[PDB]
Amino acid sequence: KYTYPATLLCDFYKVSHKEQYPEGTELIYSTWTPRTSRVEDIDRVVAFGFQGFIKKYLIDYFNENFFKRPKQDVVNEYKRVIKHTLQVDDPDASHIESLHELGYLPIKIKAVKEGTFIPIKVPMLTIENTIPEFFWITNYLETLMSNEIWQPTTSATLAYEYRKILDEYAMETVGNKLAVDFQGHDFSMRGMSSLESTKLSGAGHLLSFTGTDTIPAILYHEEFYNANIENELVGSSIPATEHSVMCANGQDEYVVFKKLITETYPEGFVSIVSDTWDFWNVIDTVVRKLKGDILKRDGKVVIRPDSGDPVKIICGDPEAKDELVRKGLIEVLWDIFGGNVTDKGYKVLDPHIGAIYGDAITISRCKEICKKLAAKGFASVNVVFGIGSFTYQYNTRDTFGFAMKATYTVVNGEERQIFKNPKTDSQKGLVAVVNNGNELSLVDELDRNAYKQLSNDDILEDVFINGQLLRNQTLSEIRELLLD
Amino acid sequence: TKYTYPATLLCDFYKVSHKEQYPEGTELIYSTWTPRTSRVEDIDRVVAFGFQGFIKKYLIDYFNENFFKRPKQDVVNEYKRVIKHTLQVDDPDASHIESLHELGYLPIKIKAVKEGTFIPIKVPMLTIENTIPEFFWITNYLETLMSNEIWQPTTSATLAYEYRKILDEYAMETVGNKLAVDFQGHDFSMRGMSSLESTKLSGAGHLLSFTGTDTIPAILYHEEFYNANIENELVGSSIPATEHSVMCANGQDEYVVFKKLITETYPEGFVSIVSDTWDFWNVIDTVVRKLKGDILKRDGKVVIRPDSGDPVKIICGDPEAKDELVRKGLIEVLWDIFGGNVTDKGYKVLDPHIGAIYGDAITISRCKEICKKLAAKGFASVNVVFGIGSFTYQYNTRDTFGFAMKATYTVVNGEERQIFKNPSQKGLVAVVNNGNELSLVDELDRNAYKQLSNDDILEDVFINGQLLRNQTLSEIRELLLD
Ligand SMILES: NC(=O)c1cccnc1
Ligand SMILES: NC(=O)c1cccnc1
Repeated sequence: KYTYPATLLCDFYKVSHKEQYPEGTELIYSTWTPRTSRVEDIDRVVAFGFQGFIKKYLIDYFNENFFKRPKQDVVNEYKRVIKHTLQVDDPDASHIESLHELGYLPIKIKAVKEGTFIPIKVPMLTIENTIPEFFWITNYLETLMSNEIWQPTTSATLAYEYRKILDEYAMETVGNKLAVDFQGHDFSMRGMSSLESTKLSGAGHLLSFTGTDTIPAILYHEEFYNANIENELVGSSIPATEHSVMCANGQDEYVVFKKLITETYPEGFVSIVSDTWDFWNVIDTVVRKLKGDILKRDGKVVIRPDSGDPVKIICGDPEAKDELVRKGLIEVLWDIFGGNVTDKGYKVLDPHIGAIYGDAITISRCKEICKKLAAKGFASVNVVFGIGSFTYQYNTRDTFGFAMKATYTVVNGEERQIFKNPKTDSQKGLVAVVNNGNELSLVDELDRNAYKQLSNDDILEDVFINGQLLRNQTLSEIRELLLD
Repeated sequence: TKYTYPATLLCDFYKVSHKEQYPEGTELIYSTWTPRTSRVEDIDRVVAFGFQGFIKKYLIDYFNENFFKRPKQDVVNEYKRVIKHTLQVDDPDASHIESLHELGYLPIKIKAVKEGTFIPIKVPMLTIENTIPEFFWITNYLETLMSNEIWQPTTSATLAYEYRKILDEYAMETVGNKLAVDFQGHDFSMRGMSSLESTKLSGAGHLLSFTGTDTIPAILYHEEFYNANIENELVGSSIPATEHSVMCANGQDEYVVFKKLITETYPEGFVSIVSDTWDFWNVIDTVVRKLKGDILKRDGKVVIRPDSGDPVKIICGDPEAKDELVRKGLIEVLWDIFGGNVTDKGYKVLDPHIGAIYGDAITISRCKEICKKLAAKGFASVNVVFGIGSFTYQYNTRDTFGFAMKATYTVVNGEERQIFKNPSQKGLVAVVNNGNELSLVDELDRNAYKQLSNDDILEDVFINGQLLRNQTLSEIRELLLD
């Protein structure tokens, strides 16, 4: 098998930095901070992902690929890469040798509880070396950790933006939040940039919702967050057709739909994409004609449109003159099947029929759909939203301004602050995050004495020290912390 | 733990339900991978890259190690557990998983253009189908993961090439050769990639066009899947470089810090020093200027790395500034101190003992603008190395080049049929050399397709567990640039 050395998962210049530090550098202490927000109406992030990164890479990857292997092997892989990529005849690997001899990562990582709302410009995590000789290790890990933990948090925040909307309109139209868990459904896996990013993003999505088509995300929560699908609802989905299946089955859409709902899935949920040729014809002449069969099933038939303006398809096009197009999918389905009326006067479809829209959904479009459904007396729970790769893939580390910055060093016993301040266009010292009334706040410019003085109010907790994981959060606990 | 993600569950959930929804007697499903549109200006072709890595890693390595070599009962149970407790089925059917395991290999056929080829928008570049009728369902099942894994390596490879394109033309125009270009596009993006795997795929795409990179895992990726060997070829290269935290740790007497770095820590070779920790222009005026003799005595090159301000103005100058150094820009000021040479085209190139690199807020547009404005001042484009970061490589979707996996062809009870929605590609597809361009041919039945096979530039890459094409990084670089 091909091994990527655990000592070279970084930018190239991280390798060179060790010899550049001042003589007698004994400690380097770095923080992980979302420094700004580039999503409207989002001023906090949902901290998530540190545990998965620590378990997969700092514990498992370093043990299996570095510490349990012979010293000569890891030394040689490192030296080979350095020699042939940095043009060094005899690279120094004595620090690698010494780390391997130590047998564990002399590292202290602290972090806020995953599931916590962290304000912009407030640090969520810190890392430091626990043995002076390995000061260089802190800087070394900055790249990989950044590379790994901005995506799960980012997705976690974006998903929550949906949940917050879906909760509120639910409370506004129904009076309870029972349907919201399934109202946000992850459709994004094919549009994520890699399977690993698929796992991290979908795992973020699953903090707020249980509906997903991203199987590896459910299994990710099993792998790193102590979930078990046999004992708790981690994630769930329903049988659903796709355009190629509908096309293969042919244009006698009544026969195809009837076979799908009475023979292939006579009970339970089933989602049928209905726009392969003529969506409104399927609604008018197929779904209507199958009304008795749909009502006779012990389950739900979910109608899935996949083209047009999602807002206008779901809520209606006011300027369209065909009655079905002007009414919209939800109103036409109510006209066919009816349903129930909430205590606040909003219509909920008969539970034998339902709708889902999983193309071109955005946070703004989700809010608009809920608002326009309420404007005509339909409850928000009548639509399931399919959230795609536009939400979960199309971000950067800068979408929430994440950066890992060294804020504190100890050099020959002297405590020192680190910060840049370019004239061509910040955190200092040890940091702490304290609960001040309603919100969390950053305290910086702290020496070791002042940092210890504040230890009882700091909400960052010991997560990983010298190879030992000290905090092991479950998915249920994180969901509890997020949604109370 | 040794947690195993089942090889049969790397997909969208509804892929699992599609098998029973196909018509009776479905014997073949055939799908294509096409970039349908371009959302990047001046780009109407993509660099085909990624298929070999996905095929080796997942279709060969992953499936053999985690599915075919394991006990049949174990894979069956791992499938049933997930389906039962996530699709709320009491007794899931796994007889097809059992049949696949008994078969012992993936009964699929994948064709793809050679990696490194330029594929125009709306031209397919990969197809997949099943080779045994019973396993018609395999094609559809594999669509998610394949799409998950191959849009990013191509996108990066395409975006990287755009930089190369600009850097090539300007080199040809201001130097007369492209020798310096390989190191002019330098990948800085790893910390901003969404995952280590995405880091690897994107950096490999970048390394198709450039040799300069700070993303070590990308170099090693080309070793793992594209037969590269850093002992015998230059896959990726980088140089010693400082960062802001180290500059702060060394203190504000930047004369002594720089002197130590360039005469003691790295007395020879390349060394990149980021110089804007407190005052970039002061560093240029009083540190680099005072160190000119020391810099010129080195058998090597000191590279100056600014990291803040308008990149175009820092590198090429700010015409409206009153300070002479700010007005001139870094390249001209360095020229004033160190001098240099004139190329065959009449453009100035810095003395090889000094250099410049800029790796913050670089875009394709800014790289072109920097080259253009440097040329307008008489300075060759090779005076600047461009650090390309995550804004280029990460801030994309599969929709940036409109990638889609579309079933286009099926065989049901021996009847050939075309698959397409009209709420497009129909039938079997081929890509042929049509004068000077590549053209899509579709609406082909099997007979016409076989007739055209010798002209199709799509080639057999994977069949029934057999790797049929094994391209090297050097071959792909040769196809792309030559
Ligand atoms: N289940 C679905 O309808 C689905 C899933 C993923 C992507 N698109 C649609
Ligand atoms: N070598 C560098 O200066 C560098 C690399 C990656 C990211 N940022 C800076």
